[PDB]
Amino acid sequence: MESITSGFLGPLLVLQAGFFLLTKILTIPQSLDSWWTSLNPGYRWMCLRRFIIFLFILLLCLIFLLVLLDYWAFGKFLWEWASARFSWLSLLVPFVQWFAGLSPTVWLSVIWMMWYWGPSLYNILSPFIPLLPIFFCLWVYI
Amino acid sequence: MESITSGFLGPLLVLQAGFFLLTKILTIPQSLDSWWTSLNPGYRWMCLRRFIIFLFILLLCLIFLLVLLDYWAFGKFLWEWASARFSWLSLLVPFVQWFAGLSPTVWLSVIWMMWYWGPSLYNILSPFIPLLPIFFCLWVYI
Repeated sequence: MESITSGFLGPLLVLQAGFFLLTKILTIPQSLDSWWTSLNPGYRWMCLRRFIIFLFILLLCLIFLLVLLDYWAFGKFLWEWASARFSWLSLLVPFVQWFAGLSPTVWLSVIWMMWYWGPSLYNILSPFIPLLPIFFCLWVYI
Repeated sequence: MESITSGFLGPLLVLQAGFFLLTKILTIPQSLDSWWTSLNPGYRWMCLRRFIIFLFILLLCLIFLLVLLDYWAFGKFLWEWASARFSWLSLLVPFVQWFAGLSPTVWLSVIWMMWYWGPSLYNILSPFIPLLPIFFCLWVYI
C-alpha cells in the first residue's frame, strides 16, 4: 500500500512544483515592484509591467542557457567584430595594463573619490558637457 | 588660413554630435525610469536604479545583436541547442506548425482579439489557475 500511495503523491507534488514555479515567477515582479516601482485602470499597467519583467526573466534565462550551450568560438567571433574595434581597444589595453600596475593605490583612492567626488561629478558633468565643445576648439587650435 | 578653420570646424560639429549621441543614450535610462515611475536618499536610489537599467540596456542590445546574428543557419544553431530540449519541443512542434500557417493571416484579426482577450483571459485565468494543476495531475495519472 505505502509504495503505491506515495507514488501518487509526488504526482501532485509535480503539480505543486508547477504551481510553485508559476507563483515564484509572479512574485519576482512583486519584489521588483517594491524597489523599482516605488523609486519611479491600473490593472493594464500592472499586467504590462508583470509581462515586461517575465520577458526580463526569460532574457536572463536565455542568456544563461545560450552561454551554457557554448560551454572560445563566441569570444573569437566577438574578437572578429573587434578586428575593427580592436584598432581602438588595442590602444586601450596598454592604458589598462598601466592602470593594473598602479591599480592598488589608485583603485582605493578612486573608490574614496567615487563616494564624495561621484555626486560632485554629476554636478561637474553639467560643466563637462559645455567644456567638450571648448575642447574641440582646443583640438582645432592645436 | 580660412580653409583650415572650416575643415577643422567639421570635427567640432561631429564632436558635438558624439556628445548628443551619448546624452541621448542616457535619456533612454532616464525615460524608462520616468515610464516605470508613471506605473508606480532618493538621489542614491535613482543612481542605483539608473546604473542597473543601463546594464539592462547592454543586455537588451545583446538581444538585438541576436536579431542582427541572422544577418536559417542561425535558426538551425538554435534548433541544435533545441535538440536536447527537443524531446519536449517535438510535442510542441505539431502545435506550433498548425499555429504558424494560420496566425499570420489571423494576425490582422489577432490585433482586434487582443483587446477583448485581455479582460476575458483575466477572468478565465482565475478558474484556469486551479484547473491547470488538476489537469497536470491527470497527465501524471495517464
